[PDB]
Amino acid sequence: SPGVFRVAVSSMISPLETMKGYGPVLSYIEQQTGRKVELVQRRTYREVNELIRENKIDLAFICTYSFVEAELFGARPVAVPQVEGNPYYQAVVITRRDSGINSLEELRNKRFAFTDPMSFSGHIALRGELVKVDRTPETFFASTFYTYSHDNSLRAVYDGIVDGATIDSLVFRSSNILYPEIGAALQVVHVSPLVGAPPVVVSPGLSEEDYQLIRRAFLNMHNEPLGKQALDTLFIDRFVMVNSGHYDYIREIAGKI
Repeated sequence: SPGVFRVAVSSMISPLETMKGYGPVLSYIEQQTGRKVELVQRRTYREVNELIRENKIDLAFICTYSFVEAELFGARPVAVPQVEGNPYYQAVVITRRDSGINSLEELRNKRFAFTDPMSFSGHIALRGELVKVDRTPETFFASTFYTYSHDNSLRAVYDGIVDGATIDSLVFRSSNILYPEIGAALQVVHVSPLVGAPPVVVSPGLSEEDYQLIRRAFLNMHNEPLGKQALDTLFIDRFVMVNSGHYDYIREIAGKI
């Protein structure tokens, strides 16, 4: 009798390994709710946000900028991940060490990779920064491309297809371990201000009781056997309460457009 519980995620973070990564947390949500869980994947964060707006899903793992837009149509924050190292989050701008392009400023009239249009670390951080010099990516760079992948943006800089890219600090860190030939060739030439971890949200339609039940389940996940397995599989220490202030920098550059 309980209705299906739908969880939306981006298909482009871990191609071919998304159900592999999320499977245990979907099983945890089934244990805590008694509802069958369906994983809903989309290539773009615009598509995921429209599913949230239309109440076509219950819960979504969205990126930070997606969250700023989603809150304005009544998406409610559940919790934020705390990752091993209890890290901080920023956009890093990367070039090749051998490019002779040693600053964000020197990428004027150069080729640049973004990820998703609705990504902070993959797009909006750079668009926001360029307002300071009365420019947009289109009027600052020779050309831009949306790769829809932090890893593919990284690869495009490595292969000399673009001169620079903006990507997630955590993805750069993780990629430098996995791919050391690529790591060795790349340099961070600019870092953005710090912002909060990407929040988990529920759709505006979900009941107050369902919201409270799911929030409790996330905030208590690290104390449950199935929850610990879910956290280990996503390489997350635990989920903690959202601090709205952590996204105020994103809200401010969003307003300057």
